[PDB]
Amino acid sequence: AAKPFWPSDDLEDVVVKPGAPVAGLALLAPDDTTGCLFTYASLKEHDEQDEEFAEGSTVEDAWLYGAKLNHNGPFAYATGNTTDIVKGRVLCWPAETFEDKLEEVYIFRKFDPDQPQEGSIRCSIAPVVLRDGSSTDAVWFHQTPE
Repeated sequence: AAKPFWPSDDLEDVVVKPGAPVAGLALLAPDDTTGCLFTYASLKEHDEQDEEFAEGSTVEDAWLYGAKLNHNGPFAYATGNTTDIVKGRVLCWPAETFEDKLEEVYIFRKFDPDQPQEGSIRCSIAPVVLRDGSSTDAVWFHQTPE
């Protein structure tokens, strides 16, 4: 100890206290009451079929227009082509629960990328189209060939 590492600032300004604001993704607005995840192809194995992850959701079919698969790796990416369609499932949770689910799957997908060559794995919000033709905003994961 001694003189080294003794703070020249006020001790009160330097001692860390419980309850600081923690980092997070926080993808929802303060308005949003629901959050949804769009899953597809082999990603459904975890997102839909893992009982402890998918628990508490509502789930229905949905289509993502303008996206297509990478040739390797499990992810799609956005092309903007009207007839490129990724069919999948949208899982929805109350907003507070969704924030935890989204972080959990974000960590799960990005811990050990199978094909780091096909780009970086990210997620964003896109409208997905439900059976009745209505749309709902959902988070989806993608790996853009760049």
